[PDB]
Order: sequence, then structure tokens, then C-alpha cells
Amino acid sequence: TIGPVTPLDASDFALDIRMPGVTPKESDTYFCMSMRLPVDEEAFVIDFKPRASMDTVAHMLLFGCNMPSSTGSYWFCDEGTCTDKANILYAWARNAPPTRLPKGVGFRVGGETGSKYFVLQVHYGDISAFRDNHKDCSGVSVHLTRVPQPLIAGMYLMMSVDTVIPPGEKVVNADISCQYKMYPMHVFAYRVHTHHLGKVVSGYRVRNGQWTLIGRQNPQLPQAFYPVEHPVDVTFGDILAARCVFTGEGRTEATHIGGTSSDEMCNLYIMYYMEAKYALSFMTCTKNVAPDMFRTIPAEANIPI
Ligand SMILES: [Cu+2]
Ligand SMILES: [Cu+2]
Ligand code: NI
Repeated sequence: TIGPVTPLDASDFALDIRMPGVTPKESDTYFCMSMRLPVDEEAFVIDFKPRASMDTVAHMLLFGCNMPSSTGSYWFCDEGTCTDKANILYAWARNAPPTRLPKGVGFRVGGETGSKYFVLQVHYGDISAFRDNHKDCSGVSVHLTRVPQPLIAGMYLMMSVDTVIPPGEKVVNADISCQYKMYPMHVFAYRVHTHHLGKVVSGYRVRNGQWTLIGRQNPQLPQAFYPVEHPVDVTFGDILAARCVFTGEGRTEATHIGGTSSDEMCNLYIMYYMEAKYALSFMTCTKNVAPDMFRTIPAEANIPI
């Protein structure tokens, strides 16, 4: 080994979270493994270094989850592994170099209310190179500290629950909105998720009837975290709003929200930071509290990228 925990700086350490020498049989194999945080006190994730085999690795995801495993182990996993409401800490996709965390920012783990386990999912797409039966140890090295950080990263997940897409309908809009009523968050990156019917997903902060884009992306592109130009402050009274556009073309019956590939999802993951003393690591919106606000949604919410 050397070990999974290594020192760095004065009072920091690194957790190498790798696959334990896997060799996948079929292509488009999803493997998971997990590791425990080696301290029980409050600590902060302040960086991620991808250690991926450009050969065969399509994507990696790191979740703050709560799935203990034996130190050798790995297993077949799918999208729902850490639920509905998965706390993604890091995504990596081939051909979408991800973005660093902003200076002073880290994810708050351990303690009485943080994650004690990290779960890593690695997608092996093209398995040409396992012709030869070598073991792959792809993954992420995570820079941890016990030194309090002034800014705390979190995730605001917007998702639709009761959308229905009729067969052959060229356009169905799944709309999501909630008023924001916390201390200020600063949005710096976003990720979108639909299945194959999704055409475009967009999210906005609306303040005083004025729409500010957070992000807009094709969900059929690599589902990584994309940066936000300038961060968007969201603040008490603001409304977060999102629209996924679906088509029914090429379907025979209606499509509902669900986990399988013949079902659909509309998820927008908004990654933010907050000042340490007011911070929440996770918020959720599953409602549409301001449906009529969508009269003024920019037209490009309905235009595929
Ligand atoms: Cu993938
Ligand atoms: Cu899904
Ligand atoms: Ni600025």
C-alpha cells in the first residue's frame, strides 16, 4: 500500500479512495467501493485529485453516503445506490475536466452530523484494455483537514416527482420551484440529470421577478459539474426555479418519474457554499410553489443546446 491515509502540510491528510484492483467482465460496468473517514471529529474535504485510467473510465462519483464495507471489497451498483437524494461530493466525466473547489471552501464531514463514509462509483465504459486481465485501481484522493474552514460546501437538489410524459408529445416541461429562506448561499457549480428523453435542463434564481441563470445544459452530455460564470448569491426571499424539457417522441405509452431507464427523472444539483456559522450541507426542492412565475422564464429554457 503505503496506506490509504497519507500526511500533507502540517495538520492535513489525504484519503486515497480507489477501486481495489478490479477487472470488469462486460462493458458499461458500474462498480462501487466505500471507505470510512478515519477520524470521528468534524473534518473538511477541501480538494479532490482524480486518479483515473483514461483508457476505460467513463465516470467517477463520490458520495457522502453511509455504506460500510470490508476493506477489500467492491460491488455492482447503480444510480440509486445512495438514494433519490444522494449527496454527491465530486463528479468526474471523461471530456469535461471538472472544477476545483473555491478558496476557503470545504465539505463538512464527520462529527455528530456529517458523513462518516465515502462511497465511490466508477463507470467502466469501454473495456478494451482488460483484454489482458490487468487490475484497475481508479479513484480519487481527497484532501482532508480538521482545521475549521470559513466557507462550507453544500448541495441544493431540485427534482420533479409527479411529471408525466405522454407518448409522442413533442414537448413536456417539468417545472420545479421553492422559495429560499436560509442564510445566503453562493452557487458555484451545477449538474443535471435526466434519462434519454431529456432535451434540456435549466435552473435560475428569481429575485423581484428577474431571472438569473445558474446553469443550462444538455442532460445527454457528460453529467459532470459545470462551473457557474460568476457565482450567484441566493438570498432570503429569492425563488429557485428549474425546468427540464422532455419529448415523448419514440414512446408508445406515458413515461413517469422513476429509477429504471424507461422512466424519467428531472434533477438539477446546485453546488453552493455558505459561511461556516450559518451553513447547511444539504437542501431539497421537490415542489412547484410558484407555477405562474414560469410565464417569464427565458425562452432559452425551451431551446436545446
Ligand atoms: Cu458514466
Ligand atoms: Cu435517473
Ligand atoms: Ni465577484
